[PDB]
Amino acid sequence: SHMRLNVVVAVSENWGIGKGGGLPWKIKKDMEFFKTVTTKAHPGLKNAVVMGRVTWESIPESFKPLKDRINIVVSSTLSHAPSFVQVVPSLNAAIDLLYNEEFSSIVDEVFIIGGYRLYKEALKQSIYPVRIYCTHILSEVDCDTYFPKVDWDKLKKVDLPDIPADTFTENGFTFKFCVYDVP
Repeated sequence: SHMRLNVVVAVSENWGIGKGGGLPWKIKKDMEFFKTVTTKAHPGLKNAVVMGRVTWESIPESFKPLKDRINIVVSSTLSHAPSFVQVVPSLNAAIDLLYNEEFSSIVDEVFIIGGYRLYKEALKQSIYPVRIYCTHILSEVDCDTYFPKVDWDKLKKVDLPDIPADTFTENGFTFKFCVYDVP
């Protein structure tokens, strides 16, 4: 109906972005969360996951393209992609593509899975409501690229049944899952 932009991101204590090394793909529990959040769609339909090239490139080969989702990379560089992965120059273009004849009968929800630049564009626009699926992490090492400014004090915490509210510890990482509607 009216598109919500869903942002999926892992953040440290100061909303540093959870990327670099194996992050966030290497935390198994976070991948379950990621897989569930991004794959679950009304029957017949598929969610879209939209991401920058460096996000696309950071994904381990065993994982790529993300099955059962429309994969869209926003890049001007990426010359080629695996069959059925879409490459477009802009977020504008990813959304137009999802509303064009090729995808509009297929798409359910849209997730932006990273790129600082994509997160930033997604948060800064004043047209569509935004929901953030957030993995909070206590970083044993520093995350030094930052998530775009949000007023977290005003974020509306969402309760979803399939989402466990416990804190988890895997490897050196302690984390918890939270879902927010930006008012």
